Amino acid sequence: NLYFQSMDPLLSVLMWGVNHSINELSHVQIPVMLMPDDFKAYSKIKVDNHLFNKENMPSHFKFKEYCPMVFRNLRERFGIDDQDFQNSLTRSAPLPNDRFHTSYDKRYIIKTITSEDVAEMHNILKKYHQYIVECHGITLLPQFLGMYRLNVDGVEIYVIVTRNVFSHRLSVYRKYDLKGSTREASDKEKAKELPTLKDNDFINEGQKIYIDDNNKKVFLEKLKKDVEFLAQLKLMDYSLLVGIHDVERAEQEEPLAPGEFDPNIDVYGIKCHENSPRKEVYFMAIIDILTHYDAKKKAAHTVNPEQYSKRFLDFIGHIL
Ligand SMILES: CN(C)C/C=C/C(=O)Nc1ccc(C(=O)Nc2cccc(Nc3cc(-c4c[nH]c5ccccc45)ncn3)c2)cc1
Repeated sequence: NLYFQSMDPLLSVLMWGVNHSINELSHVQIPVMLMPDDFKAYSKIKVDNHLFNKENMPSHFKFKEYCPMVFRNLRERFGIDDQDFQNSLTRSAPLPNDRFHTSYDKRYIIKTITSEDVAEMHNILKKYHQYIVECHGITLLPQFLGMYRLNVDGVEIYVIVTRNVFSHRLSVYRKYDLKGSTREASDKEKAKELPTLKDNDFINEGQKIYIDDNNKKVFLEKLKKDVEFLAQLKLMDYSLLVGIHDVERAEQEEPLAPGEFDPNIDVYGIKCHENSPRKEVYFMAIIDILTHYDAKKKAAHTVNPEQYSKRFLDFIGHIL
């Protein structure tokens, strides 16, 4: 009984479009392998309703899905069933962060991107897909799950969907955006309830990350491979997003058990080691890897990707 209602018409078009894409794909054979043409494909749909469903949906809108075979294969390699994906994005409206949304069940992130971001996604997409194949989906890179263009009421936006780095169930009381460039959160920024700390806050507030030698060695090797892939694509300015769940604070502040998570859903979680001074769960992965060339060149009004990756790896290596 979904109607795709929301106060925001763009969200309705997004919900209707994801519903439509996934149902369309159920009428398209799963190929043995992706072929080059699948990486320049799209589907466009233009809808003009007259005096029909005039309360749930805008009457005039356009929905375009980029490379739908590829994003279907990607979801599959990331362990995501299309019907579940469909349910997560349509059973109830995505929630704003208060320009990014989460699905109502907190599984996926929905971000508005620019058209140069869409062009850069297409430039790295074959290489990205091959890398996901070769690492069997085990990576700290963002998991790109679908990419769309929406048009309603004379407004056009591009959006991309990725897996949430944070738990869909375990709450996060402290997050950092770490780069190795330094980077301090504003006084305004620390006024929020859920501020995004940065490199210098991580150091100055004495933050420790209590994971055992094995988990740390496994994470750093994954990180080094992922960041070397980014350096070859000449990408930079990405961050490590670090979310900390405090078990004891989650309990005092309100069928899986205390501090436990499903590593098949919250794929970035790492438990603290048995002798940590505080019971904690960490969620860590790489975010925001696209260049944003023109957005940043009009923002102004040097470090290369090789250098960037090495500062990055050295900083993360030092704080784990
Ligand atoms: C306890 N009490 C409150 C009751 C609980 C209520 C409750 O359950 N609500 C709730 C819970 C969790 C949240 C939440 O999880 N918030 C959050 C905040 C910052 C970052 C991220 N993750 C991200 C970001 C990006 C990302 C960055 N930049 C990008 C550029 C392009 C593409 C993607 C990206 N990617 C992947 N994960 C998630 C929101 C609401």
